[PDB]
Amino acid sequence: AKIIGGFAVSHTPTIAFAHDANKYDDPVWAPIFQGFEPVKQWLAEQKPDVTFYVYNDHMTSFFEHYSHFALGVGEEYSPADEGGGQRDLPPIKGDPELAKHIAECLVADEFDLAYWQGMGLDFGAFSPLSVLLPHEHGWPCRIVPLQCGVLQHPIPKARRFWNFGRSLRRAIQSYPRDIKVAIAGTGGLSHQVHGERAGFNNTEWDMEFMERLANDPESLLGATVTDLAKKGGWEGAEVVMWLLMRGALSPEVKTLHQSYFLPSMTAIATMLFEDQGDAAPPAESDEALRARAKRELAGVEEIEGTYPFTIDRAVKGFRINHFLHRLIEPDFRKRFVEDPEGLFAESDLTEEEKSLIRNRDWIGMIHYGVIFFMLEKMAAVLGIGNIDVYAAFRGLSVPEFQKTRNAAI
Amino acid sequence: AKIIGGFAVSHTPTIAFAHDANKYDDPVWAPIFQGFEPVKQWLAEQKPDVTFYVYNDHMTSFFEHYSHFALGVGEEYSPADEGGGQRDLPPIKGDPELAKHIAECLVADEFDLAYWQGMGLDFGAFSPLSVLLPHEHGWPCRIVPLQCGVLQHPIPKARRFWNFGRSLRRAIQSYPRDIKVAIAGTGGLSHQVHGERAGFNNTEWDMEFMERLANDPESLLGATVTDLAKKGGWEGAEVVMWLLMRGALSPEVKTLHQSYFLPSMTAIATMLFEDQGDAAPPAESDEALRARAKRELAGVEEIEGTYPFTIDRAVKGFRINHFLHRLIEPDFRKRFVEDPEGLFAESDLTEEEKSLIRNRDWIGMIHYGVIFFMLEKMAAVLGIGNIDVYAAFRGLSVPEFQKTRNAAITY
Ligand SMILES: O=C(O)c1cc(O)c(O)c(O)c1
Ligand SMILES: O=C(O)c1cc(O)c(O)c(O)c1
Ligand SMILES: [Fe+2]
Ligand SMILES: [Fe+2]
Repeated sequence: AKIIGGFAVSHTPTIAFAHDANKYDDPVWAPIFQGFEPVKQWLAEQKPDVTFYVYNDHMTSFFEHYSHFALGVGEEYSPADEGGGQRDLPPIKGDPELAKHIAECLVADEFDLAYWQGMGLDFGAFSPLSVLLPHEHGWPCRIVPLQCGVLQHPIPKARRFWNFGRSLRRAIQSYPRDIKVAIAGTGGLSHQVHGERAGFNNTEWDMEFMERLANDPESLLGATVTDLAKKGGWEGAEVVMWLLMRGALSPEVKTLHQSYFLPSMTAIATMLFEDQGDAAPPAESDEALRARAKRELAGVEEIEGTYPFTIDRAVKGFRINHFLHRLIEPDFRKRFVEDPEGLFAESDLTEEEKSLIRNRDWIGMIHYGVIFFMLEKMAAVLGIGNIDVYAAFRGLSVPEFQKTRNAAI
Repeated sequence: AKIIGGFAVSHTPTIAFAHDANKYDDPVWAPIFQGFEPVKQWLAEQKPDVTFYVYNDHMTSFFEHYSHFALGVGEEYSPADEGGGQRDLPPIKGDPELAKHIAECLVADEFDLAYWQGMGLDFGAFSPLSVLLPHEHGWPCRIVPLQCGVLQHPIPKARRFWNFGRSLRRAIQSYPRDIKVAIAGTGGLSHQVHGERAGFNNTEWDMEFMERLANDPESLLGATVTDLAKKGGWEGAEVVMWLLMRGALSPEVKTLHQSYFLPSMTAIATMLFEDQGDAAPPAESDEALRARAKRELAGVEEIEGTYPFTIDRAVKGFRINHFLHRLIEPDFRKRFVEDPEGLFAESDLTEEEKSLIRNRDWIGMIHYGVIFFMLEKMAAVLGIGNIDVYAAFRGLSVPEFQKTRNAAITY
């Protein structure tokens, strides 16, 4: 519930490559890693419990279904295979409870979201995190990733990215736990990596952008995609993600550190911001925002025999739901019927999860967090009509359930 | 550019079952199919060019990544395998041009979207569509699907679905083409298909909801998920999709038809709404809306050597982007290096597309509609540094291009 501050850093994959190759005293790379140092120190000293991490996926985990604001709600994240195998880094833990609270708040404020679990984080995340945080066996903090669809136009306007951050601030502050949260905005600065214009940079615009983001961020909010692409290059226009992070910080921040280097394609820049707290009370109190974020499902627990599929339940039921979802694949479902045990022994299912499936325990799976539409698939594959499932839910014989209907179908 | 009207219809998979199992003379189902006939007849007579189709996917094509408003921008859609194999139905054609226009207007109005291509439509689409439209060889109209994330809470508020509809109305009207567009809201009405409460229905609420939706829809906009699940069953609360559709129509509509049947788990309902056009001119003219939708990329064409990855480009490059995306799979990329010609023959790639990859024609791929991030994967798989790709883009040798860099470095 306390925002300690925020940081901005480029996420170009070269940072990771330079790290993995130990170019720490290379004449080109030495002052660059030195640029990351104050951010690295601040993080080790401040010890945030969670980093809210704003990034974009580079057509790896997001392609055929490509969303604007994709909130990671899952228990943990591994490095994505980008075509060269997964980087050797430990998984980083997520925060389902914080992510759900944020989703509730952001939807109440009429932002439209996507929710995701299980997919890998590409270089947009693990390039800068691997240089910012020590990771021998695990990571020093949890993450809540926000993957932003900045690559397929139209994308949200600059002012929308900013307004998301403003609502995000209130969301994090109203979270009823005494934790410390840092916000990260990544990508940028100037660059262009496609077409005959590949290699464009604008150091002059970069410095201006940094200054304005720090000290007058509102003056950036009228910039169009054309403006940002003209000034910073096509891919450099991803800096709207910095705006989102900056919007989540206090209107006035202190700049603890800032650096800038351009050795090759991308302006590798870093900024560190110390949150100053609120200069005045927010328009709506923490207690009031909490009540408002809960109003949609207020009193839902008074509906008996009902198990609303909320984010917490989706996380709880994720392994078993993911498993049953695979029944839409011809080979998997053939195996489910002929050799279920061989399929179980290969899975990551708990013994209890296997047991629920083997027993065809319909109501138990619902209690546990399986969504009905996965059971529907399971029933179909096993030759079991939906009527059987409903009868089990109700504790009735098939005919006695059928009696509650107007016609037996 | 002309909204002729809209229909509301249940999407329960049981409609497809009865249809496929040929049940038009069965005593239970015959009257039900007769309930669909006024909507079927109106579609056949009115001949919309496109139906804007509002539905939800039932954890089939949308699961690990689950979005609120998922707009289908692609060229065609096939039935999804839902665990029983693909229903035997032909592909239905999309409308990428109208989809792109709609996206531009909606983002300008600050709705946050998802774009998708190539994935199957589950029963949410093909159940009612198969009874409403003839399809033995092909479909009579195009579709623009909008898959709504109604299953994983928090979901957008009722008023948000309605405001989406209001903005969608203007988006379709301002589309500079002389076409007829029908709007479909699907799902509902009362039902609950999970838990000890499974089997719940509420016919009185169903009728009142429909009457209010037809004649006073703004009286519904303060309904919470709890209100809607209490009155209509947990899954019955998806009727916010009906609201979105209703939001897209004239403030006054003529309700040509209403039917209602409850044989089993789901209140099977139909409504046909004739659009009454606009009583007064819109708050913002069509001309002004077109310009505002275009103002984010206004003047981007002045930027040389640049190829904005817009929806039209994402559609054009879809097959080749999708192919090169698969390089993230260990088995596919080993095959790419070891037997590319074999991989090509099994693919759906046109010869133009295969040739581009075969020649490692980097700039030609960018011109074609391949996004750089797919070429980055291809380069890496073949052991080529990004530096060679960039030099190829600039029409320079590696050494020549390196000179433009402050430091000539390796990666
Ligand atoms: O090859 C590079 O320097 C490079 C590759 C990327 O994918 C990227 O996003 C970037 O900013 C730079
Ligand atoms: O077995 C059923 O009647 C059934 C199954 C579904 O997946 C569904 O959405 C529905 O409204 C009814
Ligand atoms: Fe990026
Ligand atoms: Fe549905």
